[PDB]
Amino acid sequence: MKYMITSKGDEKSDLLRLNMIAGFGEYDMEYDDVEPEIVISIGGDGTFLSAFHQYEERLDEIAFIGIHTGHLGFYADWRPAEADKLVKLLAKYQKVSYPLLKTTVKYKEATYLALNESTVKSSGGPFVVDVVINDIHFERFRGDGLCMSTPSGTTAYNKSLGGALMHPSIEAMQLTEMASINNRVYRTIGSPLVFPKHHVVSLQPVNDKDFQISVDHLSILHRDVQEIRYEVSAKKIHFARFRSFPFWRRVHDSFIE
Amino acid sequence: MKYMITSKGDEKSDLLRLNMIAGFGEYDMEYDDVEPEIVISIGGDGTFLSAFHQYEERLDEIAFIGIHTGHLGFYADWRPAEADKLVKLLAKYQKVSYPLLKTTVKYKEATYLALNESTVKSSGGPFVVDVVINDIHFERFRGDGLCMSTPSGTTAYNKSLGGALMHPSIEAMQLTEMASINNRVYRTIGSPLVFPKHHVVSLQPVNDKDFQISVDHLSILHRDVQEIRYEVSAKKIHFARFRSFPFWRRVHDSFIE
Amino acid sequence: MKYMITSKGDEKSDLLRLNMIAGFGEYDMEYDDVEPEIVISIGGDGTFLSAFHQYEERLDEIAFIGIHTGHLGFYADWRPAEADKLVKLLAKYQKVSYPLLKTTVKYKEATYLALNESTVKSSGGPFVVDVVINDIHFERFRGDGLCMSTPSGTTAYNKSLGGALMHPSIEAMQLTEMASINNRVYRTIGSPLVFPKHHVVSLQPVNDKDFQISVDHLSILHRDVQEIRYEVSAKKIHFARFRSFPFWRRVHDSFIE
Amino acid sequence: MKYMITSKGDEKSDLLRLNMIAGFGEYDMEYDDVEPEIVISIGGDGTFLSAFHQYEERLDEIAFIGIHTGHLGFYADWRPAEADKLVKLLAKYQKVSYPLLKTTVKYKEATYLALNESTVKSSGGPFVVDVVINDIHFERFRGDGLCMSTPSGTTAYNKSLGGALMHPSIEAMQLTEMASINNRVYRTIGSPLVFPKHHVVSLQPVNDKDFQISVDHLSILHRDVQEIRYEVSAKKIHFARFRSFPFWRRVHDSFIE
Ligand SMILES: [N-]=[N+]=NC[C@H]1O[C@@H](n2c(Br)nc3c(N)ncnc32)[C@H](O)[C@@H]1O
Ligand SMILES: [N-]=[N+]=NC[C@H]1O[C@@H](n2c(Br)nc3c(N)ncnc32)[C@H](O)[C@@H]1O
Ligand SMILES: [N-]=[N+]=NC[C@H]1O[C@@H](n2c(Br)nc3c(N)ncnc32)[C@H](O)[C@@H]1O
Ligand SMILES: [N-]=[N+]=NC[C@H]1O[C@@H](n2c(Br)nc3c(N)ncnc32)[C@H](O)[C@@H]1O
Ligand SMILES: [N-]=[N+]=NC[C@H]1O[C@@H](n2c(Br)nc3c(N)ncnc32)[C@H](O)[C@@H]1O
Ligand SMILES: [N-]=[N+]=NC[C@H]1O[C@@H](n2c(Br)nc3c(N)ncnc32)[C@H](O)[C@@H]1O
Ligand SMILES: [N-]=[N+]=NC[C@H]1O[C@@H](n2c(Br)nc3c(N)ncnc32)[C@H](O)[C@@H]1O
Ligand SMILES: [N-]=[N+]=NC[C@H]1O[C@@H](n2c(Br)nc3c(N)ncnc32)[C@H](O)[C@@H]1O
Repeated sequence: MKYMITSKGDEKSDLLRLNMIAGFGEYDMEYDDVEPEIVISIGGDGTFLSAFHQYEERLDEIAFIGIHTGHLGFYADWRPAEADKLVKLLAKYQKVSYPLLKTTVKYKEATYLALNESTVKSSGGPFVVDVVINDIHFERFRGDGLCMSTPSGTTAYNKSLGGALMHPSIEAMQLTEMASINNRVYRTIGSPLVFPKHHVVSLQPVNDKDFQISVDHLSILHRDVQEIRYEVSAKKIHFARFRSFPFWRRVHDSFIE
Repeated sequence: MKYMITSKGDEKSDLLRLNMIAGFGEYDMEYDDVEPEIVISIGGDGTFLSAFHQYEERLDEIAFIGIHTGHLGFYADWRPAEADKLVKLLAKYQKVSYPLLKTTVKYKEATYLALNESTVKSSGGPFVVDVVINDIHFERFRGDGLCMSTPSGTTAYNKSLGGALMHPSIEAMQLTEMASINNRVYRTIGSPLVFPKHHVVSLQPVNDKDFQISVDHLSILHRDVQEIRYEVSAKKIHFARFRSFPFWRRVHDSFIE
Repeated sequence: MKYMITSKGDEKSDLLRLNMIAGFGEYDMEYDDVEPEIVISIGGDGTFLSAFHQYEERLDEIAFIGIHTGHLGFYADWRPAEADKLVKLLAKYQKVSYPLLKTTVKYKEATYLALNESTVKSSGGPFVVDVVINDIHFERFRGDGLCMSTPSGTTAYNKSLGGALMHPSIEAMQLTEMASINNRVYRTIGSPLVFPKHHVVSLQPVNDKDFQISVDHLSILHRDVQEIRYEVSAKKIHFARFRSFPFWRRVHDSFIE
Repeated sequence: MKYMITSKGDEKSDLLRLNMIAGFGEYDMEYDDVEPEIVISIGGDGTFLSAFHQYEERLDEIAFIGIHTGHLGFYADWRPAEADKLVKLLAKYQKVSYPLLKTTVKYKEATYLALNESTVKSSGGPFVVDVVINDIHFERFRGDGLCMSTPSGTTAYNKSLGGALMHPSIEAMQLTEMASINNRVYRTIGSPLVFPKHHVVSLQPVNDKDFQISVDHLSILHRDVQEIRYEVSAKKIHFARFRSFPFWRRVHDSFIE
């Protein structure tokens, strides 16, 4: 198979990267960072996100692998000392797929894919937007911002915002609030909201039309925005599985001890 | 079809009940509260829960309908003045089904079905239980109790405990904490947790083996409990639909205005 | 001075207790568990609470000391190996005082003192009470219960309920909610509330008049309750200080590492 | 007395402003917006904040009054139709004072006064700062930002962040977190923290030294920041009281109905 390896850039990661390339050169494996079939990220969840976004155009043709040089990640969940064992097995394994989040920004119109989440915040001013679920006006939100999370991205930002952690087999999306004002005047649901496939959540500007929008790592101020559409993507990310590392055990190791 | 009608018991509900029976007697509809095919609840979500639990043994043979005499419910979501229109249409409609929660209590062994949630609390003492997800020890919980919620039951108790609201089409279950102690000694996940079908969450007593266990309305102290097993049921509840009343619009009307 | 020592009852605590008594017998110190001037608790915060409540009638005549045999406490914050050093110094030290919470239950009328908190919960049914602050009706609460916490008791139950941690020098009280229902029908403030001295918070039964009331460790069901009054006590608990152990450092050690 | 009146700028506010000036010209009252003894704000809490910050250099020489043209405020708590009655009484009343928050930013060094709160956020990057309470390292915070609130400012931003509402007679300050990351690696207290007078909370940059700092309305990016110091101010704001409008009744009207 064709393959490639990205690295956090620190000493430990590049050296582990060169060792895997060296071991890969002992097999029928061509290194190609243009049309790989296997993408190996070495570093952290952050390095893995970048790896994903570098190859989001060939998602269904790639199987991803995450090696953590530092602390255990949710995407980078293979230990360095398992790299050699990883190489042999890749020389031939099952695939596990996770849901993705599609974000649409209209003015033209730009579409994005998120692996963790997309968020919306205000550009140096009060953030007020109308939330419309499947064309039905649901609430007028006033606060810092909102966050729409993929299932696997719920252990990240979503978690800090009070969202629930959801198993990646569930094809869904989760909206959480960031510091919502709630008085007699303004009213929001408060609770996080989990949407199934085909549900479309649309954020519409009330007065200001300039938002700071984020999709995973990349955060860009968008001007003259007319709408932000959130819905579970039809595309999925594919991981290569070599053993059992249950999502709930990954949660336990990361958060409980 | 065979049918029956339960009532909150107040004046408005019994009179609306007799009027529907009267209108039903104008059609080919036999009243049978033993083997009905249609069960109509008149009152609130509470009256509907009772109606459900009265016929939990014939769930797949029944289609439920909820009329709210008081404030709009999540199960009792038909207005009184729509009763006459409801009668005609029932004389012949589509069905919508919601996931249920199976709870197993072992000592023998007793199984239950919940429409909203099942909770576990301590019997006049400190509540400590081990949480095991799919046979993997996940955490040791110390607090007031835990709550496992169906999708449709998330707008209820689950909501107050900080859980997220999830759409009933998603076949899942949600575990939330009740006042968990978190220090250097004790550690719980904090976030609510959403499990898919086939996931089994098991609560195991640490020292005390007496818990106050609840399934919807009914709450009973169980002694010598060895285990409590939570998993999405294979059975579902079937509603009769006569028009569009989206779950998210039902949420909006109940919580936003 | 006259003194006494209580013990958790385990092996380590009684032996540390006898060693201190032995060392105390080397000085001018009479052991008297009737009218002590110094009360030394050996065990945990729990053992200290009991020690407090055993001598709540002579609070202003006693100086308390807490030795933790187990993990560091907020009241039991002296290490065992500091006991010998503690004995010498007690043979002669500054005093630090903490606010207390007075609870009044009317039917006659019973008054209590709390070192951590007092809580109110329902007796096997729905909990609904009116909250009246200084004779002004503030809200109708519907949920599991409420909790009124002393400043030093905020790191305990109050903390789990989402309350804020407040420095014991501040003479105040904190009310937090337990799973409050909030919809279009019912409305509570949600936020915890901090009251100054002389503010009186009164809980009044709406329908049911039977509550499970708790003051620290002791929890008793009260019947025919007409009112529960909360206000910062005029009495304070006095600790004996031998060195600097700042409240915020005590918080750090307990919760951060 | 010398006096002045600020206005939200809309039609209703300027006309109410001119009417009060007209009525004031019937008494011994000189209009002076340089050295007033009475400052009357007409609009909302926002218009009142501006009024405060315009005269923060003569706080102890001024008595403030807030008239709400729109919805009831916490500072603008006089109804328009009470303006005429207000004028007569001002022609001669008791004063109520609220604590303030002093913020110090070091690089030189700049000091500020806040009526609601001061917050710290990151400049287009990860926010990480060390929290030091009275020179003792308390925690390393990683998240969106932190918020330090005055007592009267707790019903504002502090409230949305989960803080508790505290009575303005209590001389204190409240720190709340904004989306703190909490895993095995990073650990924060989570709970809001209430500090008494003379406690100094200091935020120190870990890697990045550029923060977006806010004091009430004004928000400015500060570069090369070395420290941010929070402590209850020695200065207080003085209101003119003409009748009883209890803080807890002001809370009820704003949030409960
Ligand atoms: N910036 N920031 N904080 C994000 C932190 O979340 C971690 N993280 C990332 Br990226 N994705 C995550 C995920 N899906 N679940 C949990 N943690 C994640 C990662 O360790 C990073 O340090
Ligand atoms: N490293 N990295 N990647 C950035 C990731 O940090 C996560 N994140 C961000 Br941004 N802010 C966060 C916060 N305040 N707390 C936790 N995670 C956060 C989120 O998952 C984002 O995708
Ligand atoms: N006891 N209690 N409180 C439960 C309150 O929740 C409401 N309720 C019930 Br029952 N089921 C519910 C549901 N699934 N979603 C929202 N509210 C519900 C009902 O109005 C009742 O008064
Ligand atoms: N009426 N009724 N039925 C009882 C329902 O009240 C709900 N409930 C209970 Br019990 N306690 C609750 C609380 N503290 N807050 C909201 N809902 C609650 C839960 O959904 C239960 O099934
Ligand atoms: N039951 N229970 N849980 C209470 C736990 O809180 C601890 N605790 C007590 Br008692 N008082 C406390 C206090 N004021 N602050 C923090 N923890 C406390 C104690 O360790 C006990 O195990
Ligand atoms: N051990 N002991 N003493 C009992 C103390 O446990 C504390 N506590 C109780 Br009761 N329930 C608690 C909970 N769910 N979480 C934390 N602390 C609790 C509270 O401070 C009480 O005074
Ligand atoms: N931007 N923003 N939101 C702040 C909202 O808080 C309100 N507000 C202000 Br300003 N100060 C407040 C305070 N101390 N308490 C409650 N609300 C306040 C005001 O109505 C404003 O619309
Ligand atoms: N209008 N006005 N003044 C700005 C006030 O809005 C308040 N505020 C801000 Br900024 N963000 C807020 C939020 N997300 N929610 C509530 N209040 C907020 C805060 O009290 C600030 O002083």
